[PDB]
Amino acid sequence: SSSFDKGKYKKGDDASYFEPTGPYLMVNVTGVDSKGNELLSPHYVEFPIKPGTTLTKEKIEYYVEWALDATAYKEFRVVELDPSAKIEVTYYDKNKKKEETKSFPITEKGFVVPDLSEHIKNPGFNLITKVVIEKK
Repeated sequence: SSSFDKGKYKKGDDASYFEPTGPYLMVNVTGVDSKGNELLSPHYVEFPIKPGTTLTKEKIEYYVEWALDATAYKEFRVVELDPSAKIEVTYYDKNKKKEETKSFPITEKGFVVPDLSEHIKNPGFNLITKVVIEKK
């Protein structure tokens, strides 16, 4: 209908925390009414990371839209999408760097997905955008 048909599945690979396990790239939305009354929870679609895609507003806007549409796409139209989209990459190296939810926003024509520094195995790139959904 609108709010998925998997529900926080992330393909099976639920690498929450506990040591450097393995990376992921989790593509959904914080789909709210307008303010923050969550119609649908994210974390149902997830792809294994392959750096190359242009990590910018252009390919964040429609990218998350295609992910949720590849689950529902029945009652979904969108009033508006927020320009200040965000990526909450969380890197769980319990050795040196440690859990840091780096909630960087976005730029129009910034940059491609960068390399994972040195002191980390498992970045948790959370491609999650707050949007104002129209449920048709």
